[PDB]
Amino acid sequence: GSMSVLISQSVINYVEEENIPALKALLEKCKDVDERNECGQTPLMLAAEQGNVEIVKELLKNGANCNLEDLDNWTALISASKEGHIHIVEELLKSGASLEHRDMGGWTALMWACYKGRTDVVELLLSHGANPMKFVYKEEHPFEKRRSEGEKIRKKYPDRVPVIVEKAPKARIGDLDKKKYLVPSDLTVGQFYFLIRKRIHLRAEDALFFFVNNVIPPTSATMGQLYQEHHEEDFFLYIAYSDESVY
Repeated sequence: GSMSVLISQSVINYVEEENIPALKALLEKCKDVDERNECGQTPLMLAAEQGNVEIVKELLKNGANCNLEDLDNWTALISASKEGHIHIVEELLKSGASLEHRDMGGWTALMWACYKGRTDVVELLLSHGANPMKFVYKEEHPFEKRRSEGEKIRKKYPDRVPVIVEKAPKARIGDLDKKKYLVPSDLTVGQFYFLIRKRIHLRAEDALFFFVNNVIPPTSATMGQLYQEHHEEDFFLYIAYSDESVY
């Protein structure tokens, strides 16, 4: 690692200088194109803000993982979307960049594009399906690891849907011993409320709220319907639970 930051920086220098031949020559000698600078940023993330699509294409061609995040949970897609680099955004989406990843502030790439008035980027992101608290499971496992697990679960147990359930930040309620659930698609949201309440060992007077994508799901919906509406791109459905203290 004594050299890792230096090699990362030399890559970033050729990105910033937009020196494609020197960049390609160095990348043919790097054992990891995603080696991070001293702030945990990958060359792809810096190229995404720079705005040269050919640099981005070369990095992706050499194996750059567009779903990596820095210490602010920022991604290449959020950088390109904030700066309005429409062709970079398109290349990242083609490589499988997650649309709904949020930065440390809770903002997605679409929210950044709207904030900055990036008209074409907004249309592109919506065209690819962008939807118009941080889960420990999401924060502590890289996106593509989670996506492989979710795809495995969808293949092996097609009658059921995978759900991650976690307690909302600083809620006056007991904790769950297990966070991973696999439930029949025709189980209703109400039945799932009851299952989670039983696992937390609550009294009938103790309130329990569910939140998915910051909204309360109707109890008459099935978990399969909720999943089809709300599942993330790692193929997990994420539900936060709390008592009234979160209000």
